[PDB]
Amino acid sequence: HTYTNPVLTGFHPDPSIIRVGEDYYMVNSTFQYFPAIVISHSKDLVHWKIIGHGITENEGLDLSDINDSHGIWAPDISYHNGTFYIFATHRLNGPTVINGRKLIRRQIMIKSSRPEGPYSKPVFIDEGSGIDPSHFVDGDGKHYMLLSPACTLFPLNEECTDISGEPVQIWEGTGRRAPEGPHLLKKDGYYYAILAEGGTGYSHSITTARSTHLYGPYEPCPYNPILTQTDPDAPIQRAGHGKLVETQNGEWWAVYLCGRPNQGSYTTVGRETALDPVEWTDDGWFVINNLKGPSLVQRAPNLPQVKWDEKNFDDFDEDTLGLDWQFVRNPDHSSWSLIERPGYLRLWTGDWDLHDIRAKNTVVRREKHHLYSAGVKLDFSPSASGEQAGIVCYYSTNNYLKCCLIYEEGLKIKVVENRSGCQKTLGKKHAEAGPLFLKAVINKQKRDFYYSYEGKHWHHAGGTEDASFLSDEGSRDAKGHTGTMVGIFANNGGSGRKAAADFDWFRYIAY
Amino acid sequence: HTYTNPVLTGFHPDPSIIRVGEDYYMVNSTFQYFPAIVISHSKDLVHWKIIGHGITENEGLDLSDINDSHGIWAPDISYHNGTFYIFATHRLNGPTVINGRKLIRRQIMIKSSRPEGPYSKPVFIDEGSGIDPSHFVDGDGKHYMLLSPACTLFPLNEECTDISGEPVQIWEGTGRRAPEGPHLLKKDGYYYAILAEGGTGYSHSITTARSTHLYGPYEPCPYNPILTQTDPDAPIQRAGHGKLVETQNGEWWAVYLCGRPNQGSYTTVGRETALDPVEWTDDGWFVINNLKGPSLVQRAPNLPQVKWDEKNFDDFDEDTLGLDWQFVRNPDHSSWSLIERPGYLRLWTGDWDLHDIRAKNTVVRREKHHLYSAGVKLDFSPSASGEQAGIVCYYSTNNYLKCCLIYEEGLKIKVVENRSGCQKTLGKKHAEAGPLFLKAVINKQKRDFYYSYEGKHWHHAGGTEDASFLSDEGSRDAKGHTGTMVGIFANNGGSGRKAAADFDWFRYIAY
Ligand SMILES: [Ca+2]
Ligand SMILES: [Ca+2]
Repeated sequence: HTYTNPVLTGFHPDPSIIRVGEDYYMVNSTFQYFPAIVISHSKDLVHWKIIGHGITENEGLDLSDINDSHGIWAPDISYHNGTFYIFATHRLNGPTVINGRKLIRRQIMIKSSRPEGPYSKPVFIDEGSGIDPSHFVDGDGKHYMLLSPACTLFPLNEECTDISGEPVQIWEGTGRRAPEGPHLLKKDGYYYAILAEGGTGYSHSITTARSTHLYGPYEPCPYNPILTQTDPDAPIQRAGHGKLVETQNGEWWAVYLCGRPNQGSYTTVGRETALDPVEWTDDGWFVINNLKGPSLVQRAPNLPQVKWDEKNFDDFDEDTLGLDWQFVRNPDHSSWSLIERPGYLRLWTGDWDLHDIRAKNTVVRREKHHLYSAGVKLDFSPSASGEQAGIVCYYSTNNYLKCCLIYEEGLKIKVVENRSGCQKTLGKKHAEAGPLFLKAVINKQKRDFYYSYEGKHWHHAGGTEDASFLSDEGSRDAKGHTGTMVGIFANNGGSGRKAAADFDWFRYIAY
Repeated sequence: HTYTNPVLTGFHPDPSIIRVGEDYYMVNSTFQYFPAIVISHSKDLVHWKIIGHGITENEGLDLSDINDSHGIWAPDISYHNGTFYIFATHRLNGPTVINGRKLIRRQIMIKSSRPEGPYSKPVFIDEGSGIDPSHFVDGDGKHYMLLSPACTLFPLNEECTDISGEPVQIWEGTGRRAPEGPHLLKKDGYYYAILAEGGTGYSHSITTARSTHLYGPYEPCPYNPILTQTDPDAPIQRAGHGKLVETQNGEWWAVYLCGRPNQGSYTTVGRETALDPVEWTDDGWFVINNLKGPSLVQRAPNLPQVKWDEKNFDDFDEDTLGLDWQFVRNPDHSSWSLIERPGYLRLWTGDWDLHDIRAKNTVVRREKHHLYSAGVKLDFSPSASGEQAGIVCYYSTNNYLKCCLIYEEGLKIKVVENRSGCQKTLGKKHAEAGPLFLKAVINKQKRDFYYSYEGKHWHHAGGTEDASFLSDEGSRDAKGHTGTMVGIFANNGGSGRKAAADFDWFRYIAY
């Protein structure tokens, strides 16, 4: 067959991939979202499903105070001698001292005998000089950590628990700001160093070097940049941060991150993971997509195609929270449940609105399309001012768009946008009592909400004609590194009473 | 379970129903659409599927010159002694003479041993004094035809081939304009006459009478009207034109026609078929829904629920045209094919645009939602000015909204509305060559079109913020008796060349 990029749509930055046997595994940055480090599985490199996460509170890292687009980012997954290694960076809210150590970020090492975990408790490697750690072992079994700026090589104990001395930069890069995303690869004696250069913005690219020996000297590639988007009209932009993988059939493919401009320079869905083949030259270099840049349509890998259960309808009947959901920061396990009313996902109304960092139990899944629908059946009965629950299209504390059943001098269905820190009520209609149907209709940059009492007749509650603020660039946040999510929420305002909001099902329709 | 009205959504006026054993069959008017008289099947009175039609050109009636909302309307289906009888009215374009007979409409009688046909060739009964013919047999096996005004009883030969004399009005009605849709029913000695009164507009209602003897006198019902919509804010309006049916379990239900106002007094989808129970009183009358009017949510019939293959995706792989499609008037079998490229529905570009009555091979299915998506993959290569093919949201020759790939100084994707006879180009964008993806996005009264080259990245071609003209009332046609359809088309303009437009699939998504 053929496939269309990106293969893993939705909020999926900083891809990293390994092949073990017939299986392929991917990790993506998650920032303030919990659980941390989303782990995905594929058999054909085209169709991916989420299979778990790296840090799941059993190994207790806490994000309840982490700022937007801070926290766990840029993971690398690797496999050596029956152990899966995930190295990642925890970006701090700001300068923080840990052992006479002015640090703004820390490296994390978790490991497990299985790709989906449970991984070990995060071991910190407090080397705050760079970002995008990647794991590399050499033919002699010595473990190394690559960090930015460019390729700085860190030896590791066996162990991978701490640096065993001497940092050294094996490749400086070409030029261009933010030489990062370092990756090494040993192929036929040579050591291939991979970089991301130009910044994660629209000048993003992939540049590589090569050396006979691990510690250099490395010569630049004559095809640099081996991957970039030079066509500003192409629907896929900001291509970079790649990693190579070789299939069981001898093919070579590269996953990388990319953005889909949504009617302008707005990556509403966030950075996604794209796919493209790797072709080897006769002078010992590799190139992505024959230097043609990101492909829109592409010959699919020579692997048996395996498509997954999308799980776009969640009836909340299984005892386990489905792996496509994410919590904004750590859950409040006292105020959410799938067991207090089986068949329903119960959210007790928290004490904080979505614009606060302390809001809890916002449950959201990724938007994978610019044209989609999101629906919910809700059993909710707000009794006092401020008590509310419903659907939200969420980017960050300063940028969301919510629709909720609320008590505000009687039952009301209310549409509220938070646009770059500015709250505005887009609509408010009288609400009758009883189970309620809410539908979020997303049409490119136009997004509206509809309420219903039987799922058959819909009424417009309110909407916006400009949802550009639900994007990386439109959010105007100091760091727009995530992506817009759609999901459910509940808070009291307001009146610190625990009112139960029972969501019978969630429904996602790409139309 | 429960169900929500209308049960048979989309263009389905003048319902008529019979039970035979465990099966239930419905017929609806089709006007200028071919084939004529859409026959539907249900096992639970809630879920219906189209199983065929009454007049399929093998019994040759021709609609190529019939005007909008003229032609075959108001069918009645009945079952006596192993024969299914469909009586219907053919409304003519205007006064026409047939045997020294100034007639504007004619009654039609077809019959078959099977509900889906093939039925006999239409036998005309040229009694142009009324509308809405219904078939009634008495305990003595004598066949009768009921016609408007009100209940006028016509005896029939055995035979049902012609009136056997003496017309007589058994019930005059109550009052209110257009007393029509006559129906008789014999239940415990009594003869129950059913009427539709108030006009098919918003004063529509169901009124009944009763007599000890077939020819009267009939006494009015003290609960009249037994069914109407008096709440102008209810999402279901214009309720009337009903018929009764009794289940195998002894329950009684009534199907009737109704409209769904779509943000105002606009029945965009056309009149549909609704369902509601019938309750019997102790003074020998029956009432629909306990005189509570059309129900939004209702207890479902005491029948095993059987839901059908929706067939919302048509890959055009089967050799037979799916029964959910309709032709605007008679097909041009020389210029359409499922066999000239199997897997594709081929439409050769006709010589006439959709605004002409002579346009042929417009293939459309019913809109069943105010929020839906309609997509098409198209292989088309227009070479000269005017050659075009794509998606159309179609109501009538004066009211449609089309989106097509067209040659107009190069390949262009064009959006054109016909609004009450006024053509306007809503958008025009340069088109690249090759297979094309078109998507019609319908959001209440806002409707837009998107084109794509790989199905992954969509671009806005054009749209309207006011599609009220795609309705019965908004169309401003002298008769708005149908409903908006979505489908495919192709014409040369234009340059009378047969350019092949190959539609690989059609996709309907209620979001
Ligand atoms: Ca459930
Ligand atoms: Ca096909």
